[PDB]
Amino acid sequence: YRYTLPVKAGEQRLLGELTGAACATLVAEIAERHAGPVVLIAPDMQNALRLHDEISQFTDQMVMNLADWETLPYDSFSPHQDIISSRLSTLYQLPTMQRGVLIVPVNTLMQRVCPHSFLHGHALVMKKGQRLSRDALRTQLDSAGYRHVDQVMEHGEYATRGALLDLFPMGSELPYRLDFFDDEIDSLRVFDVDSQRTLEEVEAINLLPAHEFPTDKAAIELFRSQWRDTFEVKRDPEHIYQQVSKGTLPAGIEYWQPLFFSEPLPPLFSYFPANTLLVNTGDLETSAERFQADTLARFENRGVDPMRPLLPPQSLWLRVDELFSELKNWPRVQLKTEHLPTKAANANLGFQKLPDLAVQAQQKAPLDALRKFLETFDGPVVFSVESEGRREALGELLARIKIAPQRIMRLDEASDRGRYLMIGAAEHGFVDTVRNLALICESDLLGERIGQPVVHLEHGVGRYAGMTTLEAGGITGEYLMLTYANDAKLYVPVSSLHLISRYAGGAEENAPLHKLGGDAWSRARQKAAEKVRDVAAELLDIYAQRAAKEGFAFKHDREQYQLFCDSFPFETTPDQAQAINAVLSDMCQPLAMDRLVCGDVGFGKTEVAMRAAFLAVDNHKQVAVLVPTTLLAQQHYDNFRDRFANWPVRIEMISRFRSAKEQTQILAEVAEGKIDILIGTHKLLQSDVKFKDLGLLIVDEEHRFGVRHKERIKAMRANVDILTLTATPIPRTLNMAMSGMRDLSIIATPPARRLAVKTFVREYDSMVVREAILREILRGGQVYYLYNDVENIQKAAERLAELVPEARIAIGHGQMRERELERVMNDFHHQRFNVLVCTTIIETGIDIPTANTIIIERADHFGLAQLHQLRGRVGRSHHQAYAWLLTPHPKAMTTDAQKRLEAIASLEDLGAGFALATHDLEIRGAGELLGEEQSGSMETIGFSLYMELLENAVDALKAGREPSLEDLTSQQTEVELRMPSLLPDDFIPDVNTRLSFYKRIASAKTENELEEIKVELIDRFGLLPDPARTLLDIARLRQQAQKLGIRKLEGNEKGGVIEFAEKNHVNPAWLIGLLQKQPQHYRLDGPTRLKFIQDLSERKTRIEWVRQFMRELEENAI
DNA sequence: AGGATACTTACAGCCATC
DNA sequence: GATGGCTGTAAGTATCCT
Repeated sequence: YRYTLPVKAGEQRLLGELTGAACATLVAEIAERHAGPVVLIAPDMQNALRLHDEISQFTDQMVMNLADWETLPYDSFSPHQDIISSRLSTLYQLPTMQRGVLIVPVNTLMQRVCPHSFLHGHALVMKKGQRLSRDALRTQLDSAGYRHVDQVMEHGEYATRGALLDLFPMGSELPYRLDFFDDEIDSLRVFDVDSQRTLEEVEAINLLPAHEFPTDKAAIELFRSQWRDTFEVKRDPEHIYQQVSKGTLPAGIEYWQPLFFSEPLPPLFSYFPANTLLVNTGDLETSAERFQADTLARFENRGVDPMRPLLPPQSLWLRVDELFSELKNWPRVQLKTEHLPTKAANANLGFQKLPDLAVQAQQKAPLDALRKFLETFDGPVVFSVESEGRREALGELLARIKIAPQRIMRLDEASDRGRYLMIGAAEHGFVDTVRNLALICESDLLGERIGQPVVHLEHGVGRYAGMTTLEAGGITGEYLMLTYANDAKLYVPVSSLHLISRYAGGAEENAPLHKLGGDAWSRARQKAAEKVRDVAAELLDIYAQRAAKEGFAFKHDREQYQLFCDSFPFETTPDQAQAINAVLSDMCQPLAMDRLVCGDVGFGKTEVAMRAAFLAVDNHKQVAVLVPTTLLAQQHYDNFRDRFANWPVRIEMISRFRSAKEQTQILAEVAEGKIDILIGTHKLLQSDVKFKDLGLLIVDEEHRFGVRHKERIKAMRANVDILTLTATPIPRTLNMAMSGMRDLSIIATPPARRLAVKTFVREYDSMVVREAILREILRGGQVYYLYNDVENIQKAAERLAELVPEARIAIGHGQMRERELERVMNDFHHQRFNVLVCTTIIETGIDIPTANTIIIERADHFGLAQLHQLRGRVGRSHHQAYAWLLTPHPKAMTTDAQKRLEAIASLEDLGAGFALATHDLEIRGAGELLGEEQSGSMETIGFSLYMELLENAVDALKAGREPSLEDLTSQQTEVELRMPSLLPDDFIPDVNTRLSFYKRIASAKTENELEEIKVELIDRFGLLPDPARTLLDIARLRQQAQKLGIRKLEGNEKGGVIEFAEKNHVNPAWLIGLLQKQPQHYRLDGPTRLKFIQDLSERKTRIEWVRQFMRELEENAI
């Protein structure tokens, strides 16, 4: 209490001296101190996006928010089905709600409603409890706007089997199976279609109006009449209005739906109950005014297309004048974080500033800063948790100060200096005086940041069996089961794992066996040494000769760079920042240019090198590429001169239009040298390609041709250098030379449009293809289709256009006029033809934004570079993405098809191992003699050892002690404590999950590694009990002791022994000190080892001793 | 052991420019 | 009025090819 709120309309009980989520959860409380529901401003999306969970921490009640359109005013990108399902779900609960809250930003409120006319266009939620017809239902669905298919994935379609028919609901993300029985229906079930399983049995079904707008024949004809009432157009058939007057659907057409009726729909102030109330933040007025400014900017500057009516934004949407004038109807919460003038409306709530929270790892007790503050104030610390692992970590590092809060879920009651905790997710916090405490965590302190063969060093080559629980010699054992010689049964220490690798070879015989230790399996080391001789000598001459290659000085003037680079409208993934900064450091480095990269022809992963175009200015030198086509060539050209426009930018190219007149211009530019760039052609290279001042070059995909052109560009480097890559290189044998010949910047952004990618394969059929079409054509999507470009491609087109009598498939014929294909590319820019396809080497180069799908037609007549090139030319941003394939029957198709099918199964994502996917395929493409002698060996013995001999060869090349140490006879420190302790099967049955955990574990060596894996496993899989925590403390003592190099431990409460490091940082002062202090718990075995004795009853006692004494030893014994 | 088949310069016709 | 020129067929070639 002691604080009030407005109770009439236009009553601004304004608020000052405020805070972040503090005042947010405050107004949550005032939601408790309020009649019904309320709403608020959002200055932007991300703010409330965080803030949802921020208050959800400290609030019993509920709140959600709409989804923003995510398009832009007079853009062309179109919104999603899912956001709009969220929006309806958010709005039509208004007339249903009594308490709880919703939210919205300053922007989507100005957008005018597609109102309850939709809702009032019922139906709505229903059940099976009726003598109910489904023909009638589907009639109400075309009233709603769903349709028929054989299989459906999104809203707007459905499919029957027999007579039972199924669909996708909107308000629920689930798919549903619908359970028809002759009006004697009994059940109704949730279903997932990548599951192909019926899942969760429901009471009811939200049969809301099932589109963005329900649009039937008359609705359509009056949209048509409506445009005709506004303005008039031509009879040209690929006008968007004319097109949809043909009963059709492009993407951004939604943008005219708000002009469906004269009666406008100002914001949703119209809808709420009288009690509901408003909120300020930042500047609604200025945000809105600049919103207007940019919308109308976009209007006039983009008000240029003839086939696209740009429209009166005041007619479309609304303005601040009438917006504040309506919301006069209700009062608000006027909030800003500051002390203010004196007015009875004002609050000036008693919040103050947190202190500075610098804690530098360099120091001794930089931690204490808080602690020294603690005694000086009554403030409890019931503060944020972000996770269960965060609870664990933060508690243990609160034992670094000898405090341990008892997590209190409630908010303000806690004691003066009450030490408790709860969940949080914010960053910035403050101080209070009305409640004399703070709201902080480490954020403000420091912020953040299977049917398997297998190969194994010590004992050979084997295969999967699982894992052998057991009672070890007085303690538990849980070991791995490996299968080799004579049913070699191997129970294996899981702690081993790091010393084992995958099958790492080809399926023929590359895990033959091992029998008796000292044998060929250890001459694995011999051949590691011979690789370390020959190919390391190759590397030696390489980085002797390829390394130096000096260059020039390249002073930055960053200001003009990022003047020119602010325009990048993919607000970057910072890994891209790693990429640019490393490569420009190589640039600014006056030495050899080299950096190897792999990504996608997928946009984003294609253009960042063009930032070096800026670097190709100040030097005032030349660059180029061989775009193997002309199509991508002018694509590049266009986006360059757009991005790179208003300053001395001058390029022409080479095309397939290369007349003698073109060629004269080529002379003109290349012998001018002023001109910036050239862009290649199939017949570019051995032409005497002319340069005066050549900075550098980039290029990709020499695949089916020889490296003829690679050595020939080796001829094209007169006192100058290169900087190239490929998106889909070969086996990295040459690129692993580049791990030694050319460093790598293979960052290529996984994130920033990680979107749905639906890629499958099915048999030859008209109707299934047609189904794919009827998925993509609904906004003018796209697939692509193939042919030999030899036989009757036109009749392919004929059949296709025939099966789709309604659409416009174009002439996708390769080897016709560059003129004609250029027109075709214009239609790709425009899509006069809503559809077109593309086939072979001289056709297929790049992925398009507006496209969404592709299909394959002869993966029975296919090939190697076919796969590995089609993999690059697929992409889409911020919508669903798709693909399918065609097959004849695998009865007909051969091994090769099945190799590619194994590939297909191995297509899931660009996750951690897309490259590993390509690699196992290239084991399926087993014919490498790249590492010629090395190939058979590393296959037989494992590319594990390839990496091993790589590192040893490299480090000992620079150290010159090359042939063999390997730590192969010994590379691991050892430990035991007599702990019945291991991974529990409580959480998971799958053992390959456990293998994964052992992967991250035995691989891990660092505090961040282990704590991060801890947080992962605990939050995903709850507070898993003690023993694996003991395994992790074992991992940490391994971290310390093997950074030190200790040899062995065996432990127990009977005592134990240690083979201490014979080679560490010793200084025996502590040894004679503990002699004088303790002979029992320190009885040194000779000068040699160290037997010890403890009555440490509980394993907690054991580890506590172990921890404190490793710390003691860190201070002393080293 | 090539070999079906995918990139390229030259030969040469028919009619376009002056 | 005469070339020539600009496309098309095809030989040499050198990439698709399992």
